[PDB]
Amino acid sequence: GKQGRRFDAQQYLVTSAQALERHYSRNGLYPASQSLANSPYYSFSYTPTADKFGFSLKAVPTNRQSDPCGTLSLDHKGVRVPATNCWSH
Repeated sequence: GKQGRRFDAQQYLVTSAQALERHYSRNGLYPASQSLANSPYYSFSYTPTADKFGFSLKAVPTNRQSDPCGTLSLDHKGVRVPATNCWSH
């Protein structure tokens, strides 16, 4: 259901963040881009900071995904948004 799909999206943000840290560990910086796979339920994006020392990963629900947590995000510090009531990963 929609809750399961939210958690699926969260899991994908996490493995995406893990890949970004592997890049960071080799290069000392985050990459200019990251290929992400969208679904009928979420659109995923990667936004590095201008200095490439930070990033924001987001999962934006489509109209087909009527979930009360809305857009989910995860940054380079592990901060998960919404901060409460939403994340289980």
